[PDB]
Amino acid sequence: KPWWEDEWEVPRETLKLVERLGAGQFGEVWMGYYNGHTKVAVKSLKQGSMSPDAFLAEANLMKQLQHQRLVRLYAVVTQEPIYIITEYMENGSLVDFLKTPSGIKLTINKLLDMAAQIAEGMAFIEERNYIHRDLRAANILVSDTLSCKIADFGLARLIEDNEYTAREGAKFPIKWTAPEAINYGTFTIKSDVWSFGILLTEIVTHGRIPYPGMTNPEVIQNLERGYRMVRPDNCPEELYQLMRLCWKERPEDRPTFDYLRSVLEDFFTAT
Ligand SMILES: COc1cc(Nc2nc(NC(C)(C)CN)n3cnnc3c2C(N)=O)cc(OC)c1
Repeated sequence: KPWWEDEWEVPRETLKLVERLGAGQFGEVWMGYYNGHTKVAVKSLKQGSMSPDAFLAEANLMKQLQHQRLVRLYAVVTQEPIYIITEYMENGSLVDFLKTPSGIKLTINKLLDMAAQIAEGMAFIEERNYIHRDLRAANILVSDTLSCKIADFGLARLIEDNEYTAREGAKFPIKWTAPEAINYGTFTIKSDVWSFGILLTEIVTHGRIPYPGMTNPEVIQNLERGYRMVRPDNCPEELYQLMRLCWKERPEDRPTFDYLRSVLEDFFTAT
């Protein structure tokens, strides 16, 4: 649909950038209000920094992935500067929330609770035939009521024939990314499951960098041997073995996201 018909298009005047949350190479991120009262998050593209089509492809993707456990597209402004307006999450990114006094005080009970909400979010993605490709504590947002949601669908893709194969020279964060995706650039929902495994280490350690004291090559070198991440400090052994399922060598042997949710919920109530 063209902008004058798109239900997600709003006139820029309805918006009001109030507090800048981030500034990067490709644009900025603001906290603002829509029509005076509704708090929202605004992402603006830095004119010329990148393709407007590429910037907008994300919103277009979010129109297809609507769920309670996924950050929700609020609207767009398709004139320059382009805006992508989305649901506001009061407690910011998970990786940061876990480092605050509030986050620090969270029990393993609540840590498992949150892990289960993320997995439930990925289960919806899983079934709708999407992959995320960028799952990590940084890309999980936290609400004022301490609930978690999937965010940043920039790399996310729709899938027909099982897998999406990335460009030839594209590079991804090595620690969080499944071998087959690093090695062959082939992504499946099972690539996401592996990241979830890394995500659980981030949760249980309160946002610590996975594979402590290890460089990427040391990490690649250990995995190829059969090793996986050393049991993180203070980590229920149950949760650790779940981590291992996510880290099985063959993608098809790794669990579904639906199974993961179920498992974590049992871990949650049993405590
Ligand atoms: C400065 O850190 C905060 C971030 C967010 N929330 C968000 N944080 C980041 N992270 C940044 C990059 C702003 C941290 N520098 N995002 C990134 N993209 N969206 C967001 C977002 C949001 N939608 O609410 C909320 C918040 O409460 C006062 C504080």
